[PDB]
Amino acid sequence: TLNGGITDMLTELANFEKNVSQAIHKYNAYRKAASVIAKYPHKIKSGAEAKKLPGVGTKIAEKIDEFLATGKLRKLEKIRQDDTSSSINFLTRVSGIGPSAARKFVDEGIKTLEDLRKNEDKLNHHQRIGLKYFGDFEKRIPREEMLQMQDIVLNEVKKVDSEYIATVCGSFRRGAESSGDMDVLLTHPSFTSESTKQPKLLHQVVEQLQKVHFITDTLSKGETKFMGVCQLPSKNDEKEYPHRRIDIRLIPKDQYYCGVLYFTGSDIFNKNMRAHALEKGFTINEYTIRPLGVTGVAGEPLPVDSEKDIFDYIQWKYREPKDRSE
DNA sequence: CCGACACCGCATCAGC
DNA sequence: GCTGATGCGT
DNA sequence: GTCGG
Ligand SMILES: O=c1ccn([C@H]2C[C@H](O)[C@@H](COP(=O)(O)NP(=O)(O)OP(=O)(O)O)O2)c(=O)[nH]1
Ligand SMILES: [Cl-]
Ligand SMILES: [Cl-]
Ligand SMILES: [Cl-]
Ligand SMILES: [Cl-]
Ligand SMILES: [Cl-]
Ligand SMILES: [Mg+2]
Ligand SMILES: [Mg+2]
Ligand code: NA
Ligand code: NA
Repeated sequence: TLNGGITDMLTELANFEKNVSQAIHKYNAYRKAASVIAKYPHKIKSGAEAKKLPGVGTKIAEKIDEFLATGKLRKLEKIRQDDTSSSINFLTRVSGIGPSAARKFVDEGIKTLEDLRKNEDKLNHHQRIGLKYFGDFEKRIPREEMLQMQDIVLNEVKKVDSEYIATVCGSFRRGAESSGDMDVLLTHPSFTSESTKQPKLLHQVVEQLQKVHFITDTLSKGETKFMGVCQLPSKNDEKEYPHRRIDIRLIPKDQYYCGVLYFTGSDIFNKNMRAHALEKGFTINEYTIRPLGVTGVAGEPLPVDSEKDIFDYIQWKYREPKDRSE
C-alpha cells in the first residue's frame, strides 16, 4: 500500500464511472490503473512516473500530480457533494441493486437505507436479501473463519456423496488473510462436458447445507451456479457470527483446471490473462481454452491437465495462486 | 485516428 | 410458453 | 480512459 492514496482515488473514480456515469469501460480503465499501480514497488513521485506503467495514460497522470500536490482531487470533491451521485453510489452498495435500479430508485425518492427498508415491496428477491444483510455483507471474513467454513462445507458435501470434490477458491485459495466471501468449486464424476448422468447435483448439496442450517438464504440458483448466504454456528451464549455471501459453482469434472483457474482469480488477473490469450490467438473461459481461427471463431477445446498447461499455451510462466492477486 | 476492451450464469423483462 | 436483450454480479 | 496497429 505504498500508493494507497492514489489507488484509492482511482478506485473511487472507477466506482463513479460505473454507478453514476454507467461507463463500463472508464470503470474498467480506472480499475486496471489502480491495479498496475498497486503492484508497483516504489512510492510514486509524479504522474510522469506513473504514466510509464500500462493503463496509466495522460489523464490519470494529471490526476496523480494533482493528488500528490494537494492530497486530493477536485473532481472527487465535487462528486462527493452532488446529492444524486452520493445517493446512487450508496444504493449500489446493496447487493442486487446496480447502477440502473439505483438511479431508478433515486428517481422515486428512495435514496436512503431508511427508504429502502420501508419499501421492500419494491425490491426483487436478491435486493431484499442484500438489504437484509447490508451490514454483514460489508464485513470481511477472517481466514480463520474461512477455515471453519471450509471444514463444514467439505464435510457436509462428503456426507452427501463421497465422490463430490469441493475446492475453496477465490481470494481464499490465493492465500488472503481475509475474504469478501466464500467461493466453492464443485465437481462430481457424474457431471462432465460429456454427460450429466445425475440431476440435482448442485441442489442436493445446497439442500444438505441448508439442512445443517449453514446456508440461510438464496440470492439466485440454477443447475450450475448458486449464489447465497451462510453463517457459521456459534457456541452457548456466544454472539452470532455475521452472515456471509457464498458462491458455489458446479463444473464438469473434465474441465476442472479451467474452472479452478477461473474461480481462483483475481478478476483483474483473469481479465489480463484472457486478454493475453486473445493476443496469442486463443480464448479462455471457465470451461476450456480454445484456439481462434482466421474468421475469429473459437475452435475445439485444447487438452488441459493442469493449470500450468493453460499458462503454457499463452506462453506465460506459471504463477502460483498467491501471485495472481491483481 | 479508432476499434477494442474477458467471459458468462441466473433473474427478469418485452414481444410473440 | 419460447427467445432474446438487459441488469447484475461473476 | 488507454492502448496497438
Ligand atoms: O468479474 C469477475 C468476478 C469474479 N471472477 C472470478 C475471479 C474471482 O477470484 C472469482 C471469485 O469471485 P469473487 O467476486 O468472490 N472474488 P474474490 O474471491 O477474488 O474476492 P473476494 O475476496 O472479494 O470475494 O470469480 C471473474 O473472473 N470476473
Ligand atoms: Cl465507457
Ligand atoms: Cl480526493
Ligand atoms: Cl480443464
Ligand atoms: Cl467452452
Ligand atoms: Cl461464477
Ligand atoms: Mg470470493
Ligand atoms: Mg464470490
Ligand atoms: Na501508460
Ligand atoms: Na449493488
